[PDB]
Amino acid sequence: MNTHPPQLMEATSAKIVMLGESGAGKSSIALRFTRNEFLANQETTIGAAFLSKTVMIDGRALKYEIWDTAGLERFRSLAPIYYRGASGALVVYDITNSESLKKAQTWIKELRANADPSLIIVLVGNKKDLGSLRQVSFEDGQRLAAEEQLAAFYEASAKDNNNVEQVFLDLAAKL
Repeated sequence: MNTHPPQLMEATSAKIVMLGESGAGKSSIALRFTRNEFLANQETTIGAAFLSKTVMIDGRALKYEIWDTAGLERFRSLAPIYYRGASGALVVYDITNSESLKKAQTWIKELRANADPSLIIVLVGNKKDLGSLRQVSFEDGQRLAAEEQLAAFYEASAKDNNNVEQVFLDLAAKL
Protein backbone atom coordinates (compact mmCIF):
# COMPACT_ATOMS: atom_id res chain seq x y z
CA MET A 1 0.00 0.00 0.00
CA ASN A 2 3.07 2.22 0.31
CA THR A 3 3.00 4.32 -2.83
CA HIS A 4 4.20 7.88 -3.35
CA PRO A 5 2.09 10.57 -5.06
CA PRO A 6 3.95 13.58 -6.56
CA GLN A 7 3.02 16.94 -5.05
CA LEU A 8 4.48 19.08 -7.83
CA MET A 9 1.47 19.87 -10.01
CA GLU A 10 -0.26 22.90 -11.52
CA ALA A 11 -2.79 25.37 -10.08
CA THR A 12 -0.61 28.03 -8.49
CA SER A 13 -1.43 31.35 -6.84
CA ALA A 14 0.45 34.64 -6.66
CA LYS A 15 -0.39 36.96 -3.78
CA ILE A 16 0.32 40.63 -4.43
CA VAL A 17 -0.62 43.19 -1.81
CA MET A 18 -0.97 46.80 -2.88
CA LEU A 19 -0.84 49.79 -0.55
CA GLY A 20 -0.18 53.49 -0.97
CA GLU A 21 -1.97 56.62 0.18
CA SER A 22 -5.65 57.52 0.49
CA GLY A 23 -6.97 59.63 -2.38
CA ALA A 24 -3.94 58.79 -4.51
CA GLY A 25 -6.06 56.52 -6.70
CA LYS A 26 -5.14 53.55 -4.50
CA SER A 27 -8.37 51.55 -4.85
CA SER A 28 -8.92 53.13 -8.27
CA ILE A 29 -5.92 51.45 -9.90
CA ALA A 30 -6.78 48.11 -8.28
CA LEU A 31 -10.18 48.19 -9.97
CA ARG A 32 -8.41 48.58 -13.31
CA PHE A 33 -6.71 45.20 -12.95
CA THR A 34 -9.46 43.32 -11.10
CA ARG A 35 -12.33 43.87 -13.52
CA ASN A 36 -10.39 46.29 -15.74
CA GLU A 37 -13.09 48.89 -15.19
CA PHE A 38 -12.88 52.34 -13.64
CA LEU A 39 -15.16 53.97 -11.10
CA ALA A 40 -14.93 57.75 -11.28
CA ASN A 41 -16.57 58.15 -7.88
CA GLN A 42 -14.54 55.25 -6.48
CA GLU A 43 -13.55 56.15 -2.94
CA THR A 44 -10.43 54.72 -1.33
CA THR A 45 -11.58 51.65 0.59
CA ILE A 46 -11.39 51.80 4.38
CA GLY A 47 -11.82 48.08 4.86
CA ALA A 48 -10.25 45.77 2.31
CA ALA A 49 -10.84 45.17 -1.39
CA PHE A 50 -9.77 41.63 -2.16
CA LEU A 51 -10.47 39.92 -5.46
CA SER A 52 -8.88 36.70 -6.62
CA LYS A 53 -9.13 35.55 -10.22
CA THR A 54 -7.51 32.82 -12.28
CA VAL A 55 -5.45 33.55 -15.38
CA MET A 56 -3.87 31.17 -17.87
CA ILE A 57 -0.24 31.88 -18.73
CA ASP A 58 1.40 29.52 -21.23
CA GLY A 59 -1.17 26.86 -20.36
CA ARG A 60 -0.55 27.36 -16.65
CA ALA A 61 -3.64 28.21 -14.63
CA LEU A 62 -2.78 30.38 -11.64
CA LYS A 63 -4.92 32.74 -9.60
CA TYR A 64 -3.73 36.18 -8.58
CA GLU A 65 -4.57 37.39 -5.12
CA ILE A 66 -4.52 41.17 -5.18
CA TRP A 67 -5.21 42.82 -1.86
CA ASP A 68 -6.32 46.43 -1.97
CA THR A 69 -5.75 47.55 1.60
CA ALA A 70 -7.08 50.68 3.27
CA GLY A 71 -5.64 53.73 1.53
CA LEU A 72 -3.91 54.96 4.66
CA GLU A 73 -4.57 53.03 7.85
CA ARG A 74 -1.68 51.70 9.90
CA PHE A 75 -3.66 50.94 13.06
CA ARG A 76 -5.82 48.26 11.45
CA SER A 77 -5.30 44.51 11.79
CA LEU A 78 -4.21 44.48 8.15
CA ALA A 79 -0.94 46.22 9.07
CA PRO A 80 0.90 43.05 10.28
CA ILE A 81 -1.10 40.37 8.45
CA TYR A 82 -1.24 41.78 4.90
CA TYR A 83 2.10 40.16 4.03
CA ARG A 84 1.09 36.71 5.36
CA GLY A 85 2.74 35.21 2.31
CA ALA A 86 2.91 38.05 -0.18
CA SER A 87 4.84 37.09 -3.30
CA GLY A 88 4.98 40.71 -4.35
CA ALA A 89 3.96 44.16 -3.17
CA LEU A 90 2.68 47.24 -4.94
CA VAL A 91 2.44 50.85 -3.77
CA VAL A 92 0.83 53.78 -5.57
CA TYR A 93 2.16 57.33 -5.37
CA ASP A 94 1.07 60.49 -7.20
CA ILE A 95 3.82 62.46 -8.98
CA THR A 96 2.48 65.90 -8.00
CA ASN A 97 1.55 64.87 -4.47
CA SER A 98 4.82 64.54 -2.55
CA GLU A 99 2.95 62.99 0.39
CA SER A 100 2.24 59.80 -1.54
CA LEU A 101 5.96 59.28 -2.17
CA LYS A 102 6.65 60.03 1.49
CA LYS A 103 4.03 57.50 2.53
CA ALA A 104 5.32 55.01 -0.06
CA GLN A 105 8.85 55.13 1.37
CA THR A 106 7.32 54.60 4.81
CA TRP A 107 5.61 51.36 3.77
CA ILE A 108 8.59 49.98 1.83
CA LYS A 109 10.86 50.48 4.85
CA GLU A 110 8.68 48.54 7.27
CA LEU A 111 7.49 45.78 4.94
CA ARG A 112 11.00 44.83 3.81
CA ALA A 113 12.21 44.75 7.40
CA ASN A 114 9.25 42.63 8.46
CA ALA A 115 8.82 40.31 5.49
CA ASP A 116 11.29 39.23 2.81
CA PRO A 117 14.33 40.89 1.12
CA SER A 118 13.61 39.38 -2.31
CA LEU A 119 9.96 40.42 -2.21
CA ILE A 120 9.47 42.38 -5.42
CA ILE A 121 7.87 45.78 -4.89
CA VAL A 122 6.11 47.66 -7.66
CA LEU A 123 6.51 51.43 -7.45
CA VAL A 124 3.77 52.87 -9.60
CA GLY A 125 3.09 56.54 -10.24
CA ASN A 126 -0.34 58.09 -10.62
CA LYS A 127 -1.65 60.37 -13.36
CA LYS A 128 0.95 60.59 -16.15
CA ASP A 129 -0.97 63.69 -17.19
CA LEU A 130 0.95 65.59 -14.52
CA GLY A 131 3.95 65.77 -16.85
CA SER A 132 4.26 69.54 -16.55
CA LEU A 133 3.02 70.08 -12.99
CA ARG A 134 4.77 67.11 -11.39
CA GLN A 135 6.25 68.37 -8.13
CA VAL A 136 8.51 65.37 -7.66
CA SER A 137 10.53 63.88 -10.51
CA PHE A 138 9.47 60.34 -11.43
CA GLU A 139 13.09 59.89 -12.51
CA ASP A 140 14.10 60.47 -8.89
CA GLY A 141 11.39 58.18 -7.56
CA GLN A 142 12.48 55.26 -9.73
CA ARG A 143 16.04 55.80 -8.49
CA LEU A 144 15.23 54.77 -4.92
CA ALA A 145 13.44 51.78 -6.42
CA ALA A 146 16.43 50.61 -8.46
CA GLU A 147 18.70 51.43 -5.53
CA GLU A 148 16.78 49.04 -3.27
CA GLN A 149 16.60 46.47 -6.09
CA LEU A 150 12.95 47.06 -6.96
CA ALA A 151 12.50 45.47 -10.38
CA ALA A 152 9.17 47.20 -11.03
CA PHE A 153 8.69 50.95 -11.39
CA TYR A 154 6.14 52.33 -13.86
CA GLU A 155 3.67 55.16 -14.51
CA ALA A 156 -0.08 54.57 -14.30
CA SER A 157 -3.29 56.49 -14.99
CA ALA A 158 -6.84 55.30 -14.32
CA LYS A 159 -8.13 56.54 -17.67
CA ASP A 160 -4.97 55.29 -19.40
CA ASN A 161 -5.46 51.66 -18.28
CA ASN A 162 -2.35 52.25 -16.10
CA ASN A 163 -0.52 49.67 -18.25
CA VAL A 164 -1.55 47.24 -15.49
CA GLU A 165 -1.41 44.35 -17.94
CA GLN A 166 2.20 45.16 -18.81
CA VAL A 167 3.41 45.54 -15.23
CA PHE A 168 1.92 42.16 -14.29
CA LEU A 169 3.08 40.51 -17.53
CA ASP A 170 6.57 41.78 -16.78
CA LEU A 171 6.47 40.27 -13.30
CA ALA A 172 4.90 37.01 -14.48
CA ALA A 173 7.52 36.82 -17.23
CA LYS A 174 10.39 36.73 -14.72
CA LEU A 175 9.08 35.77 -11.25
